[PDB]
This record gives sequence, structure tokens and C-alpha cells, in this order.
Amino acid sequence: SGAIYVGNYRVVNRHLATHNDWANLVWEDSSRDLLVSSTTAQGCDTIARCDCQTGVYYCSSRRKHYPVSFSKPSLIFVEASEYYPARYQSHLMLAVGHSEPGDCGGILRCQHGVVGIVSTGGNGLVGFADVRDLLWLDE
Ligand SMILES: CSc1cccc(CC(=O)N2CCC[C@H](C(N)=O)C2)c1
Ligand SMILES: [Zn+2]
Repeated sequence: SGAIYVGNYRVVNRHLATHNDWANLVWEDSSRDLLVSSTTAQGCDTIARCDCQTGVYYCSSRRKHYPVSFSKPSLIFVEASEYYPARYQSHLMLAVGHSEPGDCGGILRCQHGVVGIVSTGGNGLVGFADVRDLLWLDE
């Protein structure tokens, strides 16, 4: 679990969105596993606007942060799950690092701010949904 809170927006994994997220829907994209809902309170976070390929993510299944080198956002095949059929997930960045299903929502940050959230993983890999291209989150 986890979310990004920026301005009057809440960014979560689309497969973990609640009934309240869908009732306050701003934008969603199944191909990115992202959903953004509106909030009444002002959010705690800053979004990075950069091309960093290193950062640190929070891993809830270890209660620890880990440094990672990650690939640039790209289209990556993701096997079928209870939430989606087998498909290409876009804007996904991979890195070597521990992850389990409940780690989705953990934030990846660089020195400039929030880069994205855990969305996939397996076999010593961890995949992050990028949010740096969503310029409208800042206005
Ligand atoms: C098996 S270790 C693991 C680590 C992190 C996550 C997972 C689960 C996983 O990748 N998916 C299930 C939820 C939706 C995801 C998606 N973005 O399509 C795919 C598994
Ligand atoms: Zn950066």
C-alpha cells in the first residue's frame, strides 16, 4: 500500500484504488496501473521533473529503504494477475531489488522529489510506475 499526495491530488496504484478514489476520480490509466483522485486537504509531497536513473525506494515487506539503479520508463510485458489480463504496462521502470505484492504503493524518490510508485515485481526485481511526466499534478 501507499500513495503520493501532491496539491489536491492523491496518486495510487489503480489496482488498489478504493471506492472513495473512484468517486473522486480525476484520471486513470489501466495501461500504467495509475489512478489519481481529488482531495480536500493539501498534500505533503513534491514531484521530481528530471531524468534520474538512480534513487531510493521504500520496501514495506522489509520496513527499509533501498538504493536502486532503474531503467527509463518503457513498455514492459506484465503477466496476467487477478487485476489485469496479460498485457504491456507502459511508463514502467525496472530495478534489481526486493519486492512482494503488498509493496505496491511504496515511493521511489531521487534528490529532486518523487519519481514513482512500486507497481510490479518478482524474482529479485521491482517495477515502478513513473509519474514525472504528469506535469498537471503541480497545478
Ligand atoms: C511475486 S513478487 C511481486 C512484487 C510486487 C508486485 C507483485 C504483483 C504484481 O506484479 N502484479 C499484481 C498486481 C498488479 C501488477 C500490475 N502492475 O499489473 C502486477 C509481485
Ligand atoms: Zn531526479
